[PDB]
Amino acid sequence: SRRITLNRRPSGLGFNIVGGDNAQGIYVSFISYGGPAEEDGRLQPGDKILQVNSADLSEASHDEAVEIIKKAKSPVNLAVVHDPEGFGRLKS
Amino acid sequence: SRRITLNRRPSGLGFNIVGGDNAQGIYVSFISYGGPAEEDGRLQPGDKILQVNSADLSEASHDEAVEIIKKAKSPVNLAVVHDPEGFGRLKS
Amino acid sequence: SRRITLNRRPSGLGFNIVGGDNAQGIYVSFISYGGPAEEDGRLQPGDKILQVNSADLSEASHDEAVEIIKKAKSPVNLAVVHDPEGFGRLK
Amino acid sequence: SRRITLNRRPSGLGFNIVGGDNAQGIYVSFISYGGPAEEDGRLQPGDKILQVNSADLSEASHDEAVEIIKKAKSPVNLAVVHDPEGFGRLKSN
Repeated sequence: SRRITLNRRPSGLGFNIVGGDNAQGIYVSFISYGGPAEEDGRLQPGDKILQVNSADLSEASHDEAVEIIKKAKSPVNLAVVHDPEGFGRLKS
Repeated sequence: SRRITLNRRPSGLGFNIVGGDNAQGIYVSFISYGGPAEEDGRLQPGDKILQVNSADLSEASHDEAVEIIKKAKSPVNLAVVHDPEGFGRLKS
Repeated sequence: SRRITLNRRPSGLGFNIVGGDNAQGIYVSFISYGGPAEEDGRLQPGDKILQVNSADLSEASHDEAVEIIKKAKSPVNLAVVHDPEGFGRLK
Repeated sequence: SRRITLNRRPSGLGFNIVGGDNAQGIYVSFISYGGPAEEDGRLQPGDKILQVNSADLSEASHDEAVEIIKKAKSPVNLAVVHDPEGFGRLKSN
């Protein structure tokens, strides 16, 4: 498990996520070049997001997590854990 | 509204975009000399991208649109509309 | 060598430095709790600052580096390298 | 200008500060109940700290002042002056 603190810009946090139904996991799907996630250097596409400002995303659906991440507060604290197999299974 | 068809080259499509949060608009921010967008002659930096191969970018965030545009296939068809205002607003 | 990106807040970057004469090295001397450096988690008090937004601090005096870091631009990119022995010799 | 002497306890001096860039001012932002600052009764949240054991904080940045106050010596002498307007501006930024 890793802690990554990103500050939101008007262009967002600099990454897209993908998830499934509840408890399937929320994964970073894409990292925009030049965004906060990329300029920070730590977030990766295999990373499963466990928490967003303490808000637990373990049991979360994709749309729930999207809304949470979008509404998160300026200094967004992410607890993530790299899970490539889970990311690759959630694909299709 | 205008239709512009560009073919991706290994160096990309020849333009960079900027956007905000969802529904703020996706704008062409820069047109590389010698790229497909510049050699095509139609795309301009004030242009708001409405669609990318039918994929609607109205409600899209910056990072979402970047991933969409980056993944578009073959003859990428852009529906754009010149919006110098709002482009100047997004710069704040 | 490690890369650390911090965004300036009205309270600064969240750390103080100490240096010597030119070429003695610029070291992070203190990390304010709750600031960008602490909330980022990477910067440490032994870290020798090699670059600030590409600006080389190798040959810099203390006061020069203070002005540079203070004037650095919003997304401040730091190239640092942990040097405890050099930090401890600078006293 | 007012003088306030606080003795450090293991739990600190009993207050948190906030400041800005250099010369923006150092303000007491919070006073823990049951701490030295509260039990002393004089420190207030609008108070701009002018000196900490003579060390001048006028030209100090937030992080500089935090480090100074944290290392100050057991019988910490504070020269403060209540400045609510300046405190209220430093919040608005």
